Amino acid sequence: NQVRPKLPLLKILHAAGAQGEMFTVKEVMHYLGQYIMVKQLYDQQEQHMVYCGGDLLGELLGRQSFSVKDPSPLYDMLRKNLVTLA
Ligand SMILES: COc1ncc(-c2nc3c(n2C(C)C)[C@H](c2ccc(Cl)cc2)N([C@@H](C)c2cccc(Cl)c2)C3=O)c(OC)n1
Repeated sequence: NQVRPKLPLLKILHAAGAQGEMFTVKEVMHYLGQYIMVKQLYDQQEQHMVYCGGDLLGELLGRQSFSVKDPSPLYDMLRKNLVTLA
């Protein structure tokens, strides 16, 4: 249940304070949330929206925006960008 993130995602996690390069999925989600907070990508007035266009996160998602009410695009990105070790 350890995952290794592809390099661009790893860079994002480190930017949010993560250390090392092996993580649990729980850790990955924690640090991604923290990244969104530190980079000010959330909408303060519409707190379901993340505006990730023009950030590396948007590049990974292939999106300008996503809603936390629909985790599908984020989870699809994570499936593609995480390597699960035995
Ligand atoms: C002050 O404004 C404000 N404050 C807080 C939020 C917010 N809300 C949720 C979260 N945060 C922050 C930690 C980013 C986390 C979360 C974690 C990782 C990602 Cl990559 C995206 C969201 N999260 C979990 C519970 C989560 C779990 C599964 C899927 C998703 Cl998309 C999000 C929410 O719901 C917010 O969102 C727009 N806006």
